[PDB]
Amino acid sequence: FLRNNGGFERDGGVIGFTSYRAGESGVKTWQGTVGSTTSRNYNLQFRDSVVIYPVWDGFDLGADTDMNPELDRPGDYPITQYPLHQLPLNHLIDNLLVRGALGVGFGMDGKGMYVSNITVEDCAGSGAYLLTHESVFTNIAIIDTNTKDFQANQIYISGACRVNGLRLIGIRSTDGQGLTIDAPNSTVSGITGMVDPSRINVANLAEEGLGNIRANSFGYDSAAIKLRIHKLSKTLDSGALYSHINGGAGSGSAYTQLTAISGSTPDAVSLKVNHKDCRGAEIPFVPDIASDDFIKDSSCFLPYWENNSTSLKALVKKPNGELVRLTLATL
Amino acid sequence: FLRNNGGFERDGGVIGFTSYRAGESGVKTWQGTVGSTTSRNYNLQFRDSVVIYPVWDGFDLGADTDMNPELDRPGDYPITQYPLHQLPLNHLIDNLLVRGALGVGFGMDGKGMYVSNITVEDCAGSGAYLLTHESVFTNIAIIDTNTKDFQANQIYISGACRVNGLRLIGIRSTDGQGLTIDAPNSTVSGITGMVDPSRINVANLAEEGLGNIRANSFGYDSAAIKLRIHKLSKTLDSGALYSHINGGAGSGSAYTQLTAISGSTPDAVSLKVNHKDCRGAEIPFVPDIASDDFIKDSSCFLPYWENNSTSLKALVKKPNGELVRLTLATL
Repeated sequence: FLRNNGGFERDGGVIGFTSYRAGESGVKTWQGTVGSTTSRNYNLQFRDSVVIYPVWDGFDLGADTDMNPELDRPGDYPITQYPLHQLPLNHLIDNLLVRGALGVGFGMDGKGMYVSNITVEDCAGSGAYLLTHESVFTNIAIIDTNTKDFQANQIYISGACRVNGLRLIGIRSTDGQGLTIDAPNSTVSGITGMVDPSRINVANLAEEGLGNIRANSFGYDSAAIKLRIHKLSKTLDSGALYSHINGGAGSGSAYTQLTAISGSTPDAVSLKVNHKDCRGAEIPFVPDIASDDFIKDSSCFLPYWENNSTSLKALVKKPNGELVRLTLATL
Repeated sequence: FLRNNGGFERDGGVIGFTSYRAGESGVKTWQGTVGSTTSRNYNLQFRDSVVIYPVWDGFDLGADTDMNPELDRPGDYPITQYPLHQLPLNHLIDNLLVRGALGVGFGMDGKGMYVSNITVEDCAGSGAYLLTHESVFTNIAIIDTNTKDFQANQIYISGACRVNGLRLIGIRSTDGQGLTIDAPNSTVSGITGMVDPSRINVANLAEEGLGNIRANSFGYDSAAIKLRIHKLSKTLDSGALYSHINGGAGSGSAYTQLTAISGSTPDAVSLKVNHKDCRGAEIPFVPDIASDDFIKDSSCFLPYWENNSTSLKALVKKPNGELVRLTLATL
């Protein structure tokens, strides 16, 4: 479509399509200002369209090129009103499919756009790239893409875009690993799959709506709900609840660890209960004399070891907030 | 559809359709008995249908709404046989898209209904008001609905329904009561989005399908997994597991603390592990003399403070089940 406005109705579009081996794109709404007039499209309905094996983009639902158009866009909202790669088109997008693409499978720009049910798979190059800023998306699936490893993304967002539901990873993807998702400025939720936390780079990731947590071990002999901060490192946990079986499996006895990472070695400091079926608490202590900056908690005591006296002592921070050293254990 | 029964064949329906500005509902099965004879519809197939900008619902798939609250319902089963908002309509419901609704975008009633793949986005009013009872709603995306706050929530369920998967939180979210989902009689599992627990009012919220999982934090200097009971208080935790970085980020050492609520003030009493790189556990104690109702666990000991002695003393409940007060540490 070249310079089509479906107006109020949203009349015009394509429902049902297949394209094989386009030299450009199978389904396109053209971008930039062509000549002194606009080629940009508005208000079109796109459902059940398919473009397989494109040389470049499979789908282009954009309206703005990488280079800026002439100022105060003709026939459209100005460049001042909406910066580059922002301008509402109000296209409706559902049920797209791409297989095998040398180029990208999917790409668009705009602001105020609403997108659902995008599927791209199998791809030699990228599954997805976006130019979008401040757009909404749902239910994106990028599987297997970059088989022959020709870009290092599989999905990219440049925006502040808010997205829910992302499922990833074929048999073998990413580039040899180098971010499935690079979108450091976008808030994305619903990221799940066999994707690694070192394949994820986003601005914020959380999913706090989930109920009571239950973890099931399959392919593992340990059960954990790990906590990881990615400013700490994306390969180092910041804490975890570990449960490891004492003795062989089926014993019915296991120890639960409340752990904190130290020195970049996980389970360096562990508070264990029922450790090797003791039925007691194995509590760590400082291997050297306790410092005054190792305790900040009123009405708590930090046990420490004194090698010199061969006795376990406690640095007690009272509810008075003052420090006093007591002898905790001596034979 | 006025008085259409597709029978066991499931004939009739709407497939491959786009509707714009209906003064009632774009695709509508008429509610209850209208006219001398029934207008209620059974066994119709709705797939790949789009309703853009309906005044009310885009898909009104009910048939038992506001008509005949009395003992007999004409051309239909009595209200004694099936309560109001319950009928075995058995419509085939998959792949439906609603956008632009001024009011509620989706509504239906019935029992034994199985609903899948419903995406309602960019609506001025609510995404769904579900008058269904004993119906299953699978793969539901309610994103950026109730953005003018006519209603009080993005999605409402009056009855008890089973919702497997949900996606909440768009680029804007509700503030008409600030409840993202108010559906206090429905049991919802798998809520996706960064929606706060206090903004979720549901009958039962639990997960039992998740495996061994890792929590990922981005844009946060802490990873928090919080344990919250909303009978206790909606906005206050009953316990939480925090992991905060020791010193600056990238250290590779982070202290994990286990917190509990006391006095209605969260993180009042905590047990810290690896507190400021000490590799020892902080053991809290009672700021006053321990009570004999505080500890009731055989083979456990509760430390307590006595100010005049300036010495730790621990009330020990022996494995004999008898209490003895021994001095834990001496000055």
